[PDB]
Amino acid sequence: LVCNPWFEHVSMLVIMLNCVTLGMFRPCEDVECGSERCNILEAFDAFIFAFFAVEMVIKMVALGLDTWNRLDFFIVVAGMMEYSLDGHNVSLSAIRTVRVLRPLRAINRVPSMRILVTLLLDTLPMLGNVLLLCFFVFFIFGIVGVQLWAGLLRNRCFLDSAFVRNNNLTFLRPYYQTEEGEENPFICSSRRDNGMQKCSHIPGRRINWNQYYNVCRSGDSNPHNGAINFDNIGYAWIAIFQVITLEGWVDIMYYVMDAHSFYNFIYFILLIIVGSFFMINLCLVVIATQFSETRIVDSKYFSRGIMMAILVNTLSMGVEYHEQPEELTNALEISNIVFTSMFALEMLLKLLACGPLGYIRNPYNIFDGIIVVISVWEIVGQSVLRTFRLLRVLKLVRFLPALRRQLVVLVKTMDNVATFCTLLMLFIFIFSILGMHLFGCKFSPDRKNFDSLLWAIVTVFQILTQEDWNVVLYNGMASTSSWAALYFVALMTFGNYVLFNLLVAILVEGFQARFRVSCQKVITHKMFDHVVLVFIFLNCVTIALERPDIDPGSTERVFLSVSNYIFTAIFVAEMMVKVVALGLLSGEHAYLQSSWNLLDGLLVLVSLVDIVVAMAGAKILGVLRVLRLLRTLRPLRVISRAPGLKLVVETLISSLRPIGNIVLICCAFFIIFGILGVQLFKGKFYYCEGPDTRNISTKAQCRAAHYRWVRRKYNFDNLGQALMSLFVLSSKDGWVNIMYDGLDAVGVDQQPVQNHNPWMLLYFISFLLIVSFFVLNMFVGVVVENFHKCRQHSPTRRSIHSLCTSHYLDLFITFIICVNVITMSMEHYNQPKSLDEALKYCNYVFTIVFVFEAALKLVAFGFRRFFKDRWNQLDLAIVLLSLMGITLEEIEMSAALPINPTIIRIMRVLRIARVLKLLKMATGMRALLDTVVQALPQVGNLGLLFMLLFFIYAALGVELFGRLECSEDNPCEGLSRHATFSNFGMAFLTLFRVSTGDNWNGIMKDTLRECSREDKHCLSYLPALSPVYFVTFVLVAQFVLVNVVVAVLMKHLEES
Ligand SMILES: CCCCCCCCCCCCCCC(=O)OC[C@H](COP(=O)(O)OCCN)OC(=O)CCCCCCCCCCCCCC
Ligand SMILES: CC(C)CCC[C@@H](C)[C@H]1CC[C@H]2[C@@H]3CC=C4C[C@@H](OC(=O)CCC(=O)O)CC[C@]4(C)[C@H]3CC[C@]12C
Ligand SMILES: CC(C)CCC[C@@H](C)[C@H]1CC[C@H]2[C@@H]3CC=C4C[C@@H](OC(=O)CCC(=O)O)CC[C@]4(C)[C@H]3CC[C@]12C
Ligand SMILES: CC(C)CCC[C@@H](C)[C@H]1CC[C@H]2[C@@H]3CC=C4C[C@@H](OC(=O)CCC(=O)O)CC[C@]4(C)[C@H]3CC[C@]12C
Ligand SMILES: CC(C)CCC[C@@H](C)[C@H]1CC[C@H]2[C@@H]3CC=C4C[C@@H](OC(=O)CCC(=O)O)CC[C@]4(C)[C@H]3CC[C@]12C
Ligand SMILES: CC1(C)C[C@@H](CN2CCC(F)(CNC(=O)c3cc(Cl)cc(Cl)c3)CC2)CCO1
Ligand SMILES: [Ca+2]
Repeated sequence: LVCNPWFEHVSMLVIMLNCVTLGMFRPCEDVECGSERCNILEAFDAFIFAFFAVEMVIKMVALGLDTWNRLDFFIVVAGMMEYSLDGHNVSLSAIRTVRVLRPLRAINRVPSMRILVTLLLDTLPMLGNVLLLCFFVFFIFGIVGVQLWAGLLRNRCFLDSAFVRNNNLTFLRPYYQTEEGEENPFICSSRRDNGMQKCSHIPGRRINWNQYYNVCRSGDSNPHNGAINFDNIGYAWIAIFQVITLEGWVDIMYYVMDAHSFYNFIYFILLIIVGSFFMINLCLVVIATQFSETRIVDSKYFSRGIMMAILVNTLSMGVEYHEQPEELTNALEISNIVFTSMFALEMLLKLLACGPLGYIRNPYNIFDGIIVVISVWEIVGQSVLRTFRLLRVLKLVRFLPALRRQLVVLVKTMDNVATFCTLLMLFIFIFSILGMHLFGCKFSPDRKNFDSLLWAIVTVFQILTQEDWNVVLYNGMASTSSWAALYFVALMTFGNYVLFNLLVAILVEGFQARFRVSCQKVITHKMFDHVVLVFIFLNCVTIALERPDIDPGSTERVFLSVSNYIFTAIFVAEMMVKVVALGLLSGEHAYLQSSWNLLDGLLVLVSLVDIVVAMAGAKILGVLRVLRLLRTLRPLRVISRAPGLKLVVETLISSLRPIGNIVLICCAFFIIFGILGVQLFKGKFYYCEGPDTRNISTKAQCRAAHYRWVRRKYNFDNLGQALMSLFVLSSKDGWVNIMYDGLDAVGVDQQPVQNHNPWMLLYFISFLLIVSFFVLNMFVGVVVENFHKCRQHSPTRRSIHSLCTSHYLDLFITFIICVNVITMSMEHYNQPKSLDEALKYCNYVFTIVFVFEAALKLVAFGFRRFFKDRWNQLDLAIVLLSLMGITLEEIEMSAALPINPTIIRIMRVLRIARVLKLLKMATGMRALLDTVVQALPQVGNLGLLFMLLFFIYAALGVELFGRLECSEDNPCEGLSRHATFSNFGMAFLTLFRVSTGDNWNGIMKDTLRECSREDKHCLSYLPALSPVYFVTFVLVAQFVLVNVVVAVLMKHLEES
């Protein structure tokens, strides 16, 4: 019975059968239970429970009263409750949700999965230190947010009560709401605040009703059907968690910038650094560390000739585009006819030399033979085989030993990744059917729905890639309850911050296992570099003051122009003195013998050319524009003057060498999938734009209805457009909307139809999985190489003294603060007056208790001894600080009111410093933080290079996208009043959003759209420079952040 191993196979067979039974559930066709298909299924479910209820009885009898056995018991008891409770209509369907745990039974049956899970479960206990840091981040930022912005997102511009009453009119809506309704609320700034958006910024009517919306008072709903708000700690954590995932964090920021103050970007800039970057990556570091702790034919010319033939044929395949001329199509087919014949000629020649048996011996020779038959088949069969022509690129593996070796390493990586992938599909499947039960037919139908297994699996994969996962959250919260946020918190936590970081650990562990003399003296002078470095810094200020809105006749413009001449002359002399002392190139130690000196040569050379063009009253405007762009690279001279920056830059360029092959393989997949996308999707990315297009089906009907026939910004018309779209897909920002366009594509001059071809999910989901795999071997490649580099390198006082030294006092304080932590989370918007008094009294008790602690501490140790320890100093600061906060509160109560209310609010917010006491107790957390501190010298310079990169691009963006405008005639999708390149200050903030990758594809869209005919000073080739601007910044920015993570990882490993 139980001894025989085949019994387990029988149990496994039933398990797989139970999984398919769950996957056939239809959310809102089986709830009625009136169909015959449901009737057979429920019987089929009942039969399966009988087996498992039977089996558990046999096993219990055989073995009597193993964690997995306990889980199996829990499923039986829970389902028995569901089964036995039948006949009671009170929450019968709700009890039906526990059956989603049945597939977990498969973990124990598969030995490989059981081992991996067991290893995973033994790594969790050491993640508590990271969890405590998560509590500090959420709790500190969760109360500061509530204290500042509690109830400020309800604000709306209302009509005056006297106005409506006296004039006896009630046709107007009570408060301004744009015609989209509550989906895009207009949040105003209260009179006592200084938010950016005021009720006087309301656009006029388009005699005027809008001008009478001139009262900003609290409304009756928060943004997104109440989902986004800070009215209490519960709703503040939903907002903070969404910011940590870097999805829609700007939208939350803009809401409080419009209502409270522009300087709220400080709150979100710190959160994205402390929480989104360091906290969410310290999880990766801890897991990875802990896992490690647990005759003519053979001629060279012939091979080169064949290699060239394949390469040229591949290039030809990528020259197709929409509206292709007929002659070009004919030429390509003739080219295909020739190339396949050439391979056929090679196919025959090799057969003769080695014979039929000899040719079969070579494995690559077998693959080539498979290609010739299909190539000839296509001609003789004269379109599905056309898509198979892309396989010819695989022939190049024969002649690339470096890539051939690399591909072998990646292929062998699948043996270790196979077990994990099986664990990810089970994880997704359980959450897919769980979602169906909760959000079944409740999303009234949105494309991101849980109405069926196919579209429930896709919506769970989309959430885990963090693309519009908040849009689903709002629908989930509104439909069922605000507590539905727990579904997304668990799905995003166990999936991205546990399972994904386990995959990286699997890979890492697998791999791991006379005048000239004067010049010579002046340049060699110690302070020469620092003197020059000061001039460069002053030159950065001049660059950062440039902006489009500078009036040419103003004094600022002349000042900027004059300084440019001064700095140009200064740096010419500095270059001139160096060359005289060292010589241009003739000498061995000549000036141009080092790249850094060469870099300064070009920067000086372009400056001289700029002067000449400026000297020239001629048609040279185009040249002046290019020069203005290259004059933003001047800050690059800082690297050679700072030894710390020079070393790190040379280190990053070194890290690119080990992963060079993977990059080349990654760039080869972009072209392969880019060419494939063009063939499938060229010319099909057009749609009819208008208020109502349910009738439109073709281009002509769109013109007849006086609507506009437009094209998607990200399409696959040609390999140029296909590569730009694939990069956006790979970045996982806006990747869903490109998928929707592919599914809806119908044909040339045809209106797309929703979910026309669901089979295209394979093209897009496959790309996002393959690319994520490569970009995971780049991170591992950097880590492994770094590890290689690192290895090679009085009686009344005595009782008081006993108490203070005793741990009793410390643990008592930890209890009081934990109570204070609870009390501080009691506050919410519009709390009852009784609560205000109760919380005020609770503050009194804490104040005196802390005061006694300081008094006892002073007596036990003495004034000089007590002040020595830094912890005691921290106590004194808060106790002194706490007294100041309470003192002002009582004066505010008192008749005198000289205290500005901002002071009282700031004091209340700053009283959260009491939580810092607990940091003393958490020895484990402190040691984790010490790891980052030990890594600061390496991470400090990488932060300097991050800011230098920001400065160059922030100043460059202003030059490029400075004059782009947003208007109802030319609407913008990513830019707004908050995200603009108008000046250096705003371009700096916009680039921070781009680095986080929040709707950065929307910003690029706004630069690709054609300018208005009437508008002037519009750069004709801007759509060509924009993709280069955003691609290079995204890749350069992400490479630096990866190295910061590797730097901390190494310090952790070498400390344990
Ligand atoms: C340490 C934190 C780390 C994880 C944080 C991740 C995000 C957690 C979000 C989960 C909680 C979701 C509930 C949010 C909430 O407050 O709303 C519930 C309720 C409103 O929903 P009704 O459908 O009842 O609407 C009633 C309309 N009149 O809000 C309330 O009115 C009070 C709910 C309790 C307040 C929150 C206290 C507990 C803390 C949050 C719970 C999650 C803990 C996360 C570990
Ligand atoms: C460690 C902490 C998180 C646990 C203990 C804190 C709770 C006891 C606090 C946190 C937030 C408080 C809530 C914040 C807001 C509200 C809504 C308020 O008004 C409503 O019920 C209307 C809600 C709506 O309209 O959305 C009633 C009190 C209540 C439930 C508060 C009751 C006390 C709560 C649950
Ligand atoms: C990268 C390797 C593997 C293959 C080489 C790719 C090229 C064949 C691609 C890259 C850029 C592509 C071009 C990008 C843009 C255009 C413009 C497009 O429209 C026009 O010619 C504009 C006409 C006008 O403006 O009046 C026609 C296709 C073409 C030439 C594309 C043809 C195919 C090109 C040359
Ligand atoms: C180390 C480097 C980066 C130098 C330090 C940065 C400064 C040069 C930046 C940061 C803040 C910037 C300022 C932020 C805000 C404004 C207002 C803004 O004014 C307008 O565009 C006009 C407004 C109006 O007319 O109402 C743009 C210029 C200015 C002074 C910016 C000029 C450049 C400043 C001083
Ligand atoms: C291989 C992976 C890592 C991506 C690398 C970056 C690409 C996404 C970039 C590099 C060059 C870019 C192309 C450079 C120039 C053009 C021409 C541009 O068309 C025009 O010039 C029309 C505007 C005009 O009239 O000036 C359309 C975008 C495109 C194909 C760009 C698309 C995005 C490209 C392929
Ligand atoms: C390795 C890197 C370059 C990426 C960084 C990972 N980092 C945090 C988790 C994150 F990947 C979210 N996870 C997904 O998006 C995801 C995507 C796929 Cl295809 C499947 C699934 Cl299950 C999840 C976002 C970025 C970690 C250190 O640096
Ligand atoms: Ca996004």
